[PDB]
Amino acid sequence: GSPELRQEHQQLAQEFQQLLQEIQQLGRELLKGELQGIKQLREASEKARNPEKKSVLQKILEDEEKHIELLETLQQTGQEAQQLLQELQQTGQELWQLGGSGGPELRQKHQQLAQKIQQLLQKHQQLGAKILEDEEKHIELLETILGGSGGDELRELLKGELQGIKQYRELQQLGQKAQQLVQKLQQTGQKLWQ
Repeated sequence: GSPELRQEHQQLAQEFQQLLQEIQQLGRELLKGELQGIKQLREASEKARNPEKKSVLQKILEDEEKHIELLETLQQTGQEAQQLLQELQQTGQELWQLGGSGGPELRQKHQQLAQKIQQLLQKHQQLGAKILEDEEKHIELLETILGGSGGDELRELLKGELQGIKQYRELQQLGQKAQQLVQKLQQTGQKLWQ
């Protein structure tokens, strides 16, 4: 348990804390965008005359209703990761300051917390990945019905879906980074608290 290994590990914990905060902020921005989208989608649907267009907007609406539930779950998984990370950093602060009473139980608790965050980040990544595949399909479907009666509202929809997909792709990239960081947090923690 070198001092350099302690510094690397605890720094990784702080990098991971900051990354999870940036992921959680992005998640809140995506939910705001989903809620705005579904307003503009429910309107344009009721404003659609062509059944070829009403059909497409209705399929998208059903997916957006599911996306709100999936995003609630995604954000909650992120919040749970943030709570366990607070508890992990606490456990490590105790391990560094204690001796004797404050040994195996706490060392195990540290590695248990790291493993649970690793599981939560996999759930969080999978939820985001499923929503993204849907948004790709929505851009393709909106592109097919572009131009006509409601072309103004359809334009404003496609534009929100294009800004939204960039944010979902960013969330998945940041999640890839977070998974790599928590793998390294776990492995350095094992080396320290073995």
